[PDB]
Order: sequence, then structure tokens, then C-alpha cells
Amino acid sequence: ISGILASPGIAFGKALLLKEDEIVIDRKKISADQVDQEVERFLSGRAKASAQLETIKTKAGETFGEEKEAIFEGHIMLLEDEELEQEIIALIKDKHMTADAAAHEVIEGQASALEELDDEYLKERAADVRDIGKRLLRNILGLKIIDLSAIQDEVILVAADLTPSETAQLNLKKVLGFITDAGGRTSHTSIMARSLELPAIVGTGSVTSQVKNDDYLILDAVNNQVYVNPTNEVIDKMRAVQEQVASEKAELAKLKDLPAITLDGHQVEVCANIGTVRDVEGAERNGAEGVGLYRTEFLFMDRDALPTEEEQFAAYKAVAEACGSQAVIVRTMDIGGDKELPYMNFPKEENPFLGWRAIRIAMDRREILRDQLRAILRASAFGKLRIMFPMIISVEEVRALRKEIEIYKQELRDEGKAFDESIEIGVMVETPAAATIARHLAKEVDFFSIGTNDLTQYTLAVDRGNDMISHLYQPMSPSVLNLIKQVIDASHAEGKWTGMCGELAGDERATLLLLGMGLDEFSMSAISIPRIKKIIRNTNFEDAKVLAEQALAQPTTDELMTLVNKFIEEKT
Amino acid sequence: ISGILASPGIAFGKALLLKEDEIVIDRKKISADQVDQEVERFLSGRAKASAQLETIKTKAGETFGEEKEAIFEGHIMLLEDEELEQEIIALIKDKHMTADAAAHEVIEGQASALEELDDEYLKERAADVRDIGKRLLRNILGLKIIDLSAIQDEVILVAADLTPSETAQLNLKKVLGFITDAGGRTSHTSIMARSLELPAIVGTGSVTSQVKNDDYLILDAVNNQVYVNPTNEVIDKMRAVQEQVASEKAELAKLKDLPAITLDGHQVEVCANIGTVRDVEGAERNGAEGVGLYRTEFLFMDRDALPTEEEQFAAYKAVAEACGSQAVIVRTMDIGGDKELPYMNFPKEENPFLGWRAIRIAMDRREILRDQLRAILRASAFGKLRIMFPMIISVEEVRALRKEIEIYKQELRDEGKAFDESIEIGVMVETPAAATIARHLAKEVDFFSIGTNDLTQYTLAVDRGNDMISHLYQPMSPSVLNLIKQVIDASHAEGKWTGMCGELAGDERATLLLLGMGLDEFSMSAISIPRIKKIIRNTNFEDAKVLAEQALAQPTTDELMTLVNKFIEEKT
Ligand SMILES: O=C([O-])C(=O)[O-]
Ligand SMILES: O=C([O-])C(=O)[O-]
Ligand SMILES: [Mg+2]
Ligand SMILES: [Mg+2]
Repeated sequence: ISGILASPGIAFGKALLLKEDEIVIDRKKISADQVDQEVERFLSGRAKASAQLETIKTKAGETFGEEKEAIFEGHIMLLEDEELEQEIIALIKDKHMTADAAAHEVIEGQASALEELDDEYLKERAADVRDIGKRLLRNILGLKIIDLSAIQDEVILVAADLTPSETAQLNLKKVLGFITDAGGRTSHTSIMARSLELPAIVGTGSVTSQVKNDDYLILDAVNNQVYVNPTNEVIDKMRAVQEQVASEKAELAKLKDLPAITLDGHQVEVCANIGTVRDVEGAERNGAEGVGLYRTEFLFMDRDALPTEEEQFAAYKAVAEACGSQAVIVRTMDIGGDKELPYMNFPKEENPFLGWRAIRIAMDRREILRDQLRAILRASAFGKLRIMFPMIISVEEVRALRKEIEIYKQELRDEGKAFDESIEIGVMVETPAAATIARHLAKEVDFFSIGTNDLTQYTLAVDRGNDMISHLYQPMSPSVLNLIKQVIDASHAEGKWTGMCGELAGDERATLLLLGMGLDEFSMSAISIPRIKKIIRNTNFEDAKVLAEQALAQPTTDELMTLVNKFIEEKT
Repeated sequence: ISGILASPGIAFGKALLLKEDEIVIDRKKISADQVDQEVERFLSGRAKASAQLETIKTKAGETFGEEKEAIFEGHIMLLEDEELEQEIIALIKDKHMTADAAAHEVIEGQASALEELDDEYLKERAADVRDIGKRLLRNILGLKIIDLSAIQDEVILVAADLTPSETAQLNLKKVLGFITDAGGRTSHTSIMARSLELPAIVGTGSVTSQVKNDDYLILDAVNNQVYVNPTNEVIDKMRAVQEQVASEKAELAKLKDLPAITLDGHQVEVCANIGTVRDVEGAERNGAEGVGLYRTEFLFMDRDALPTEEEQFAAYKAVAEACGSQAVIVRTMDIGGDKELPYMNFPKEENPFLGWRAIRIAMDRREILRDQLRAILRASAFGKLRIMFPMIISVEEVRALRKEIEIYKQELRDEGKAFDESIEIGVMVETPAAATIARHLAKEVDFFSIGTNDLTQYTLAVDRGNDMISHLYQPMSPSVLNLIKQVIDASHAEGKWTGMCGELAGDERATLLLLGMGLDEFSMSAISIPRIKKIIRNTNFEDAKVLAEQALAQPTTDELMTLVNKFIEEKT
């Protein structure tokens, strides 16, 4: 069993397949003698659904507050609705339906009626009822129940795939790692997982049919294997591997306070990519100099509804303050990739990653763009904040966004609300357009950050979440690495600088190149900070610059890798 | 009603709605009277299914021959198999399911049984079974079945969307045009419609909800308006609008033979993109000097099976010969973005346009690449052909494919099979990767054709299919133009040439820029040949260079549109 290394670590744990068992309704009519057993089946499965809910309601009386409780209390009501035991019981008795057939039809009726009124609030109950519907049915049906937030024991997730949203809400005290059939190194799912410090392997093809619930697994995400029901002998070897990983952390932690300077005096900034306030420890721990990218999406995901200016402002305030004196590049919201914000019901697209994403959504719905930009400016009252925009392709877009920034700024001035007047405004360069037009853009913004995840996806036209072509996904191709050069240069030509938060900035393989190409700031998963700090400290910039120039002249990846390879053999 | 004009023309006819209708199975047990009913309901639902295939089968021993007719003979056989009649009947009668729920089950049953055996041949029979399940189930549930190839009367098609294959199967004598909710100017479906000279308007809000089956429309794909049940004095205005349209042809016609030479002596080629020998007619009609892109996919969607070496050869030979002295640029096959061929049953992808497309397939399944290249080469013994590859992303890919050609060349040599030893090989530059490494690629090929539909798509990360963001799909961006220039220049630096088969070549607004930027070859829908020829014949080339240069420095489309306009004002 072998996939793509996604997020590092070794994990020892029982398998939990997130793959939910299908609701198979028994459709054979029942007999008069059965009528009692079936009533009791439903009453039994209900009490069991009502159980799980009481223990999700008390959980949300804590880890979510005292309002999240009411939400789940309202659910319990929907389940224990006397219109339901009414209709359901009558279906079993009067039409000899299975308790599961009955539940299925009473629920559907209940939900369908609720929508058939012209109400947004009743349109929500119908979803609630259908979701309570499932819980009940699956409880009646005997099927297992999987609670991502409320996992009980230390497990390793095995699924076909995982959404960043799903990955968000994962209980960390309990999930030790995950493995998926599909995905790729550079999915937002894999990316997130890196800052959750959660080991993950993703391109497995078919883990979901090589692994069964409760198989003991060692997710070796150092050497890219999973072992299913391993011998004690294998476990022990894997425990030595686990320990060896810790020794490295220890040796590498010696770099924590050291700056990222090359042997010849060239300093670059080494920052962390974050998603949430909590990722900041990771950052402190790994010697971050600040935050090169704050993916605000992960906020919008962290919840069940669209965060207000108020709540965002609280959240960006906390991150700023949690970064003490250190700066933060807050990127405005990038939803629409492989980043579902489900609670919105944006319609399906044939190509989400070539779709209505990030900047395109906010510009379609100023409401969304206004709250956010407002929330960030108001929060730049309490920290050194920069603003950055995802998914820029045109100068036109940048200009429009600046207008908005200036409009929100006035509104703030007008309402006696403080913001850092000197706030720097930058643009992601993650689009072959933005790279092509970089000279121009460098004139309109304060800085760049290269998103090599998207730039690669788009340059090479390969979907970053698509295992089948992943061998074509090559951020280290002459294609992408020359676009990267262009961007960096365009920036310096205008006295501006370029960061990188794409996963390449964290890849040991790229550091010398990136370094020699004039990259100004490396933002990465906190875990990758020390190792990259290491190569930077053991590198001579001027030699890196000569190397990067011959590597980028190479016509194929291997010819290019080769140059890098020889250099590293000669230097070591 | 308006959307995005896709294919020019004005059609008059009754609406034919294309039913999205998705099969809903009635799982609820039926009552005991409903039995004779549903039994017969199945048999007749099937009689219909059987009937509709019966025309399709005979239209096959005509348009193709006995071997492609026998395909459906088998389909019929699988449909009429009494092993499924018996099973279906049993579940209606004994287990009291609807005709559809039984039929759903028995189909799924037979299909999974076939897959369970480890036989490529039966996995194919599986698919057929499922294919014919669909038709059976749609007939059982009386959902309408429009066989695009056997449309009775002159209609105008109205549909959610329309896939290239679908468009391929349109009875050209009876469908006079179409209108869809979704789509883009540059979607392959749109493009095919141009060579069929089929007026089309895509990307309306909701023509589906606004047009009734059998409404009288005047689809005006000249001015971008659809009239629903037009007033007779509107039926008149339009009829006169159609007159102007016809005179426009008559006038443009006069250039049929004239070369594409600017006033000051600069010549370019101007050719037709084609799909099928049948398009050669339009090309000759519109003064094409050769074929700049022979989208071989289209030939593949002209059939219900993968065309073998021999079928391809014949098809290519015909084209080569229907082109007389003229050169055809045969592109190897490009399946897998918005152009699937259903008969391949490839699996779904999250982003087809960033997925396993074109060359990525032929390289993962050599039989496909081999048959085809074999066929092209052999056809080159019969007329001037060139080979060109789609979706090229790296120098790696090109070398691997040339190496492939060389192998296939020898085999032909060894089998006593002529091929043009002079045969030139080039590549689509339609990826920002390709554009970026254009210099490198130019050493490795004889020529380039820039696919701006794709290049635009990836450079801007905007899906050619996605109407919601169509406003961002701008091949006339400073970003795409720059990349165009960079490619042309690459060509010229090696002493090769670049053509263009993307829709920009045919776009009146790019013609002066494309020209000024030194593009050697334009290839388009045949219908665009005269407009562009006209523009070319009436420009001064030197002036265009100056224009091009200016345009390439603009950071904004608008600013670049201005140049173009002041030119047109001052210069003819
Ligand atoms: O957003 C990013 O970090 C990227 O696309 O690489
Ligand atoms: O294939 C093409 O011609 C394109 O993408 O423009
Ligand atoms: Mg990105
Ligand atoms: Mg193309």
C-alpha cells in the first residue's frame, strides 16, 4: 500500500473508514405479529439516535459554547417529534412497512412539506430533519455511526478523499493521521494536514479496499508505506523509525532562534502558512519569523455559517495579537477550489479550479468582500498586517480591489474605527496570467507571493488533486521555475519583494534554487521551517544564483534536477 | 432572450427542448392490481427501446457498414435477452416492484455480474447493458428520448448544455441551430457548431425555463437575441436581417480566391479548422488555403466505436484527398476536457480540463497513440499531411512522442507501407507551460499552432465552459497576447513558423495584432476565412507591427482595445 506522502510523521492506530455504509431500506411488507417488534425497532433506534445527540449536545455545551447547544437541542426535538412517532408507527401498523421504510417516508414527507412553503427558516428544518432522518435510519438499520468532531478513540482516517472542510473539524486529540484513495501532494487537504501536523498519505489508489475498520495500521508517512496488521517485529522497527524522527526534530530545533542567513550574508524571511489562530504555536515552535500566508478560508470553514465582520474581526484580531510583534499576510478569502464552503450552496462547476473562485466570488458579492476587508483593516489596529488577494489574473482586478480598499478605509475613518493607515497591499502570484503580467502588477501592489500550487496547476494544466496525472504535476519544471523567476524579477525591478507560500517554498529540493533565484520570503507549513532554515544557512547565495541560472536554462526537469544534484554533491 | 453568440446565423423554426430528465426509480412496492399494468409497462417500455435502436441499427449498416450495425444488433440482443425479461417480470409479480425498480435492479445485476469476471470484453458488455438499462428505464418511465441523429422535422434545439459528441450527432438537415443555458464562446461544442454552420447561442440564463416545446423562435445569432413566438412584423424584420446576412456572404465571397496579403506585401496562410471530410466543403467554399487543424477527436465522435488504425487511415486518406494539393495539419486526438467520447467510458474527473486529456491518454495507452500515428503516417502517402500534438506541456513529452513516431515509422518501412518521409511534426502551444518553454520546444518541432482557447483558459484559469465567469475569459489580455508573442518569436528564432487555430485567429478584433505580431498562419472555422482575409488584405503590415507592439505594452485590455480601435478609425 503506497500513495503520495502528503503530511509527515508515523502514526500507530486502529483504522477508521470514514466511508459511510449505505442506507438500504428493507422493502418487504411485514406481518401482523411483526408489527410490535418493528414499532420497538424504531423506538429502540430512535432512543439510540437521541442518545448520540444528547452526547453531541453536551459536547457542544462545551467545545462550541451554549448556543451551539440550542442548535442540537432543536435537533433532538425534531427527532423526538410526536408527529413522527405518530406517522411512522401508523405506517408500520396500517401499511405493514418496515420501521426503516416508515422512517424513510415520514422524514421525506416532513422535509418535503417544509420546503414546499416559501420560507428560508423552514427550508433549513427540512435539511435538519433529513440529517436527523439519516441518524435515525442508520440507527434503526444497525449501521455504524461516524462522528468526526466527536470521535471516541485514537484512530487513523481512511477515506476515498477528504475535503479541507472535513479536515478542518477533525478531532486532533483523536485522529492520529489519515490516508486517502485519491488526492495529491498539494491539495488544500494535504496542505492543511501539514499544519495540523497530522501524517497523511494520499495517492493510494485503493486503501479503502485494502484496509477494514480496526485494522491496526502504521501510517509510515516518512517512507510512504502503510502496514495493515503488522507483526510486533515490524511495529518495533517502526517504533525505531518513529524515534529517529524525534531525534531529528531535536537536532533541528537548534535552528529555532537562528536567522535564515546564507553563508555569504544574504537574509531571507522564513514564515509560516496558517489557517487558524491555533496554528501559531506550530509557528513559534518551528522558528517562524511571522506569517507569510493566512488562508482566511479556513476561518470561513471552521464554522457552520458565514462569518460576520464582527466575528472575522475578532478572529483576525486574535491572530495578530498572537503573533506579538511579528507580521501577518492575511489573504482574503480563497473558496471555490477544492475548497467547498458547503453551507453556501454555490452551484457545481465542471472545473472548480478553473471556476468561480476566491476573488471572483467576492467581486460578485461585495457584501462578502466588504465584511472581510473591513474586518482586516479594523484588526490591523492590533498587529502588523498585510493584505493579499488570491487568484489574481489581471491588473484590472487589482485596481478594482484597491478602489474597494480605499472605500472601506473611508467608511472606517468615518466611523471612528482605527486601522493601520500604512497597511501593505500585496497580490498572490498564482496564475500564469499574473506571472505573465508581473511587471505591471509589481507597479500596482506592495508585494507578491507566489502560489506554486496553483501556478503549477495552471501552467501545466494539471489538477493538483488528481492522482492519475500527478506525475505530470511538476513545480520544478523549467516551465514553472522560469515563471517564478519572472515574477521575482518583475518585483525587484520595481523595488518590491516576493514571498512564496506555495508548497515549493517548503520543499528541500527547491531551496537552493529558490534562494539563488532571489526569493525574498519563504512561507511554509511550520513543520518545514527548520529543514529549510537549515539549507539556507548552509548555502552560499552567490553560488546559488549561478546554479539557478543554469538549472532554469535546462529544457527538462531531470536535466535541471541533475544540475542541482551535482552542485549538492560538490558542496557536501 | 440573450446569451453568448457562438455560431453566426439566423434560424427560423420550432423549439425542440432537450429534456434533462433524470431517471427517478419508484422503489415503493406496487399494489396487486398494478401488476398486469407494470409487466406490460416494462414490455412496451422495452418495445420502444427496441424500436428506437432499430432505426439506429439500420442507419449504421448505411453510414458505416455491417460491423458497426452488428454493435446495435447486440445491444438489441442484450435488451431482448429473456434472461432479463424473466428476471424483470419476476420482481414485478413476485416481489411487487414497479417496472422501473425491477428493471433498475436486473440491469445493475447483469452488469456487475459481467464486471466480476476479469474480462476486458465483458466489462464492455457491462457498459452496454448499463447503456441500454438507461434507455429501457427512460422508456419505462415515459421520459422522452431524443435521438439527435434522427430528428423528424426542422427544429431549433434548446438544452441545458450540449456536449461536442451530442453536437456531432445532430442531423444537419433538420436541426437549424441551438441555444443552451450553459456554455461558452470557446467551448468545443460552440466550435464544432461553427464548422457545421449551425447558428448557436450559448450561456443564456435560462432558455430552458423560457422556451416551450414547439414554440416558434427566431434564433438571431448575428445580433444575439432569441425571439419567442415572434410577432409577424418581427418575423419580417428578421427575414430582412437574414437578407443582409446573405448579401454579406455574397460580397465576402469575392475574395474566395484572393490570397491573404496586406496592402504592403506581407503574406500569411489562412486555413480552416476541420472535424470531418465534410468540413472540407465549407473550407473550399470560404477560400481556405489548406487545413490548419484537423481535430481528429471529432472523427472519433463521428462513430460509436474507437476507430482502428484502418478506419483512421481511411478517414485521413479521404481528407488528404478531399483537400487536393492542400496541406492538412492532422492533430492527434484530444479527448478529455469538455470533449469526452462516451464510448470510452473513462472515469469522471474533478476538473476534466486540468485532467487526463489528449496526449496524456495516448501516452498511457499506446495502442491509441500507435494506431493513430500509424494511420496518419500511412495516410501521408496520399496527400500533404502534417502531425501536430495537443496539450503539450514539456520538452519531455515531445521527445517521448517523436521517439514514438520514429518507432512507428520503422514498422511501416518494415511492412512495405509508404509514408511521406518529409512529414513535418509540430505541437499545439495551448498550455502556458508550452508557451514558457517555447524556445526549447521550437528546436524540437517543425512548427507551432497556438491554441488560444486552451491557453486563455489556463493562463486566466477560466473554464471555457463556465458562463458565470465568462466575462473573465479574455484571450485579448495583455497576458495572453504576451505569451502569443513569445511563442511566435520562439518559432522565428529557430526559423520555424507559428500558426493559430484557437478562435482568436478567426476573431476580427485580433487580426491586426496577430498579424503585427508576425503570426504566420491563421486557422479557423471556414466561415471566418473571408472576414479575416478582408481585414488582412486591407491592412498595412508595417502599421500593424507598430500596433502590435503598442498593444503588448498595455497593462489593461481596455487600453489595448483602444489602440485597435483608433487604428481601424484612422487606417481604413
Ligand atoms: O495559494 C497557494 O499557496 C498556492 O496556490 O500555491
Ligand atoms: O485546440 C485549440 O485550438 C485551442 O485550445 O485553442
Ligand atoms: Mg492558491
Ligand atoms: Mg485546445
